[PDB]
Amino acid sequence: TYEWSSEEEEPVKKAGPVQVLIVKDDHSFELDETALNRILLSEAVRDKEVVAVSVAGAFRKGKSFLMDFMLRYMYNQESVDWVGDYNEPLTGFSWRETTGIQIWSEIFLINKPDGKKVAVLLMDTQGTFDSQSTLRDSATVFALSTMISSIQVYNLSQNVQEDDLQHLQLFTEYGRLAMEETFLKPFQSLIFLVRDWSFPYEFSYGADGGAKFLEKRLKVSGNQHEELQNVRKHIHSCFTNISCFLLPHPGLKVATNPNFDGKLKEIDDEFIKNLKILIPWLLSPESLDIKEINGNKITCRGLVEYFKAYIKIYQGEELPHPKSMLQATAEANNLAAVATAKDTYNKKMEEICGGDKPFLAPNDLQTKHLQLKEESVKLFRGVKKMGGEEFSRRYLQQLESEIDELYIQYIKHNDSK
Ligand SMILES: Nc1nc2c(ncn2[C@@H]2O[C@H](COP(=O)(O)OP(=O)(O)O)[C@@H](O)[C@H]2O)c(=O)[nH]1
Ligand SMILES: [Mg+2]
Repeated sequence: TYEWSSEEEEPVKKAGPVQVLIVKDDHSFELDETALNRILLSEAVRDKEVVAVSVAGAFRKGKSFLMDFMLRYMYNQESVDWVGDYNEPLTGFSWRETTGIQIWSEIFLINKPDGKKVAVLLMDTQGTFDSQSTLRDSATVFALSTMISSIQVYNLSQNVQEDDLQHLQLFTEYGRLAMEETFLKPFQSLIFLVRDWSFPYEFSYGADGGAKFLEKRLKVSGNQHEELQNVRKHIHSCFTNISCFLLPHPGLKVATNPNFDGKLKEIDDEFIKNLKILIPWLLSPESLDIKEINGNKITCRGLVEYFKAYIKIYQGEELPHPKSMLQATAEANNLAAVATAKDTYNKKMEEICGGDKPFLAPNDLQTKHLQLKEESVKLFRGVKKMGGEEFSRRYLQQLESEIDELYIQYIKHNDSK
């Protein structure tokens, strides 16, 4: 979908959400690999370390409203009035579904304070999120988004309830297994966003009140027991960062109205004030947490391998075993190393004999190929990979065989000139 600009005196492609995880009507789960590759394997982002921002929680609790303002920020980080004009209707940016995961088609490229340009990915994860519902659709889409995310924004209404915390059991024992095998915490940031907070006199709006409130909800106490003692004891060994932000109610007009579409000044003022703090608190350059596993920052190319590894175990009749989750993580970590190594081979061959570049003598083509293949083998060998050397051996063999396939296609192409 293109659209006219005249700001650029030109047509421009229209960014929008893209369905990547799909819960079908028979309750089967499909990953749209094609759609995912189109977004994450493009030349501008493929090699960039990725920040995967997920917003997840129950239907109809303001996830798409909040992501509208996330888009406002990401598109106007330079301006200090990124939020828009108050006597203006909320123009410009809109997300809006069924159970699944959508991603914003445009990957944002941001400079971290130290100067590294990273890629920011935005995800919206929806389901019923009712723990008494007897079907696993919402749990699996929530587990998957969390496994993919480096910032998971858990969007809740009014409180953190025991049943909200029970969903974190999906990653409890995995996080310990992962912990014990990599000697590092498996996840980066978890954020409890409490909407419609009504008790600012007890815990103030925003991050500081949020911290104290969460600390008191997360107390272990034998009145919970029932493995919510457990989840509370283990959540910190899963996540590098855990925090909580309390947000006022937006006012009647916003609540009672699907797509309220009015002047920003009609929204409740305290809510707008805290929303303007929330978004940069989540998404500013210093705040962006790069996806990371086994001490390796993950790229847009690499992240695709985590998508593919996880869908394998989240499909089927039931949720996966915790050891299967860890197996899937180790498999993606090795395949990400394969993709990186294969990529640098591919780019360097492309420079030597792709395009209209002149014919190459076959012996010289071969000698250049062997040198580049061996460089990528050493590159792959040097990556700190999960699973141990026997586990990784089969992935080295896959890299060698995929590089060979590339070389054959270059021979074929070089034979046409
Ligand atoms: N009570 C309440 N309603 C909200 C909030 N933010 C947005 N809404 C409204 O709730 C309705 C559904 O919101 P939506 O973003 O589509 O929810 P989603 O299904 O989680 O994405 C819309 O009319 C919004 O205007 C909030 O913080 N609190
Ligand atoms: Mg939504």
